[PDB]
Amino acid sequence: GLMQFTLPVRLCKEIELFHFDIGPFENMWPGIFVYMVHRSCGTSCFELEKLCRFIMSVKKNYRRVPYHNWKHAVTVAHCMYAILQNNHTLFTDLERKGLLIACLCHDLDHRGFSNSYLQKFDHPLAALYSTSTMEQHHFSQTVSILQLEGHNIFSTLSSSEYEQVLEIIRKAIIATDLALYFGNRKQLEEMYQTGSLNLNNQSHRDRVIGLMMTACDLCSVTKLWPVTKLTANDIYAEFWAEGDEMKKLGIQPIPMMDRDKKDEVPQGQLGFYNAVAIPCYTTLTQILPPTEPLLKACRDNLSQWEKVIRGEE
Ligand SMILES: Cn1c(=O)n(C)c2cc(NC(=O)CN(c3cccc4ccccc34)S(C)(=O)=O)ccc21
Ligand SMILES: [Mg+2]
Ligand SMILES: [Zn+2]
Repeated sequence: GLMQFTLPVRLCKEIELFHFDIGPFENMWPGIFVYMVHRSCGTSCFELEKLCRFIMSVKKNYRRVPYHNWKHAVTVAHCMYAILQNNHTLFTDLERKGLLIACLCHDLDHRGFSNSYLQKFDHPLAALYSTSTMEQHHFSQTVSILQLEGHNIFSTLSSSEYEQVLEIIRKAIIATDLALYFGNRKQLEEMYQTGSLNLNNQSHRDRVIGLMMTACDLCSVTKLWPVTKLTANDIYAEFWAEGDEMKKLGIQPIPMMDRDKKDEVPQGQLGFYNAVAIPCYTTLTQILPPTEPLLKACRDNLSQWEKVIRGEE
């Protein structure tokens, strides 16, 4: 009950900032996550013993892929931690509990391939789930781990509170399917501009939580340039392997995934920043003004990719 997690001074200060990097020491990431739950939620949200057993079963079920790994899970949870702490009074007790868990679990048992590669491979998961294939799998794995003995971190909630939080987690994890992001942000745009955005409309909250999840999931584009640049190598290492596996099926992959077209990467980044990331953090900053540092950092990194193209690095 009286057992706080405390971090070293540099981490204690830097963890509050959006651009915080969780660092290369794997063994500190569980402590970082717990620290965040305790300040985001309270020392009493979760029985520590159950939380710790949950965190380690979740860690065990992330695979050793270059990008979609345990480190990505904790990075995405940290961004959500920053958004929740800069928007203290906007979110329910259940939402604060559910969203940090949703983020930690959002890519459970990812294999480093897109939904598209499962569909063309004809992977069994693509028969079981026709859309948001990996994301429905991630939620399924979350429910599995919650049902291991000693792993029910929500055991003290009522029957209806438990169903509310598992429903927040399901919507939150489905929303990380970027195919769904485009329409979700367009609707949030229209709603904000016509002035119909109402945070007491559950269907509006759902949409706003969906955009937060896209924002946290993409948060590698909002780090200081050297973090963003080095993470892009991990991302492209998965993409090029997928490209390779497409060619193995007799399918020319999109250039973003073709390792023979590495030259085209910097222009592809611009595309991605302009088509996906900037629109995402723009709309998020309109709905949640204190999340502006994410937009500013995203713009700084767009400018750094422009410099890569212009030969200036
Ligand atoms: C930090 N960071 C970064 O620098 N890049 C390039 C990043 C890409 C993603 N994530 C995807 O690029 C996902 N994909 C998509 C791309 C475009 C439209 C899609 C539309 C629908 C679905 C999927 C789309 S993909 C190629 O097909 O796997 C996440 C983080 C990134
Ligand atoms: Mg995912
Ligand atoms: Zn992810």
